[PDB]
Amino acid sequence: TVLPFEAMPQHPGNRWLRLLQIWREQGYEHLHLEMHQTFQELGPIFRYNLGGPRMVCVMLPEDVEKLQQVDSLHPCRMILEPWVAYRQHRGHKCGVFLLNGPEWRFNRLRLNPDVLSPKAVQRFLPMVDAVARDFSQALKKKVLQNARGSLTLDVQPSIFHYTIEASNLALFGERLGLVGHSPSSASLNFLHALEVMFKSTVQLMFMPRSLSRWISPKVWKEHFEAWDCIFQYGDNCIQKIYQELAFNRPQHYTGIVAELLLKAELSLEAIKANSMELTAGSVDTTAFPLLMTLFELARNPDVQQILRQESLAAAASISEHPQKATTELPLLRAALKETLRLYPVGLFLERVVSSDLVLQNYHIPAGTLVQVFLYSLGRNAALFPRPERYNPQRWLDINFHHVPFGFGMRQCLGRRLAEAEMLLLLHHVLKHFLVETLTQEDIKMVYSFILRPGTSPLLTFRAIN
Ligand code: HEM
Ligand SMILES: CCC(=O)N[C@@H]1CCCc2c(-c3ccc(Cl)c(F)c3)cncc21
Repeated sequence: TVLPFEAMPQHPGNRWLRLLQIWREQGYEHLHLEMHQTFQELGPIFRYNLGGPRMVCVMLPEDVEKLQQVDSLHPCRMILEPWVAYRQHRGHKCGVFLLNGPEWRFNRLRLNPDVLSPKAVQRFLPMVDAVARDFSQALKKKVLQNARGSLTLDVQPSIFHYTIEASNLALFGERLGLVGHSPSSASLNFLHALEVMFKSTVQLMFMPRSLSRWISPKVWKEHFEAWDCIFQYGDNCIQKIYQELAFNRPQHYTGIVAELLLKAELSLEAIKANSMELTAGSVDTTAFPLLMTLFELARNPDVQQILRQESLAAAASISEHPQKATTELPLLRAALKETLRLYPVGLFLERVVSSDLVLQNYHIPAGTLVQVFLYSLGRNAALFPRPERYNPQRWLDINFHHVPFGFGMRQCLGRRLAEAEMLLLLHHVLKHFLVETLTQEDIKMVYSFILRPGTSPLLTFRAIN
């Protein structure tokens, strides 16, 4: 028994007043909380009144399963008009994140062997380990200068400079010297450019180019100015590596981008495009869940202890061969799966379905936008018993339950790189320090394309020596 599409519960809010409030509020900060509240009132499935196109919202893994079967050769995501507009204007190609169809497949297949593949992970993992080591060592130096052998600080700036340092070394094979040193003007500008880029995305996301072009021209100006800065930073990296490789082909591994340039399977302008997305992509996406794991470990000392015991046992083997960290730290990997469950990076998994399907016994026609709301999915007390409870052990009992990086062929390209940056930092921090905090109040998240914390709590790093 299958019900028609219009039989599905509808969102009570209308598209026009929705447009008007973003113009008034300069963004959609609360979106995650608003959508979560809607699911509690209308059920695990509802249709959004987009006024013509079909838009469906889901929050169940059983829906994610069915959504993967309809993926096809070319899984299609909604076109992100503000980002694409910048590429067209400046004459740049689109990377694997913004592409669709056969153009996406060509790029993706030529990127997987050097960005995501296990053989590639074995090569960039020891590089990331060196950065992660330097972070803990630099921290230990400042901790031992205090009488109590502890340092209480806002970790957010330092963690952000780690994700910049670790990503640049993994991608380009260049140490920027940000870990253990004062932040560079160039890095601070890049971070702010990203901050502004995401802010302006939300404002321009919901309305057509036609409307936004005269209603919000200064939002458009602000968005492009932010991208001009992001692109300036990324192009500087690409110009350095291209000149270095033009004069000498190295025998040893010197980063992800180096491998892509040497293989030359993709055009320079496509390597430039994809490398830009990997450079800008890896900063905020890796740092925010790293910061949230640190907070949740500071909150749950009992959980921390188990993870510390695991990391101190596997310390000797990871010191000799860093690539072991993946296989020898199941609890820490499960702690990361837990952090991403409670605190997702984005909010929606998008799919513009290629053929008809049945979701929650409702008919879903072809060309329907299906959005998987990750914030709500992580909170279902039937699938994730005690959902408010930060318990990594839950992942070792168990399927489409864990899906923060997505699914199928379109599933996150940086997934393995992000995992390595997170694992290795936490491993070295747990080895030498005890994280603590008096802030036991949950941090309020802010929707600015990337679901980011509104507060950065004070964390005490106490040395074990
Ligand atoms: C650790 C947190 C991260 C999460 C949760 C995450 C999650 C996601 C999700 C859900 C997708 C799309 C999956 C889909 O639609 O099927 C995705 C795509 C992508 N991510 Fe991330 N990501 C993370 C880190 C990274 C990092 C560090 C980078 C930069 C290297 C990155 C680069 C990308 C790219 C290029 C894509 C596009 C994949 C494609 O269209 O083929 N991500 N990410
Ligand atoms: C629902 C999960 C999700 O999409 N998270 C976030 C959304 C914000 C951007 C993003 C990226 C990404 C960020 C910036 C650029 Cl330039 C890019 F090219 C890709 C990669 N990976 C995850 C995510």
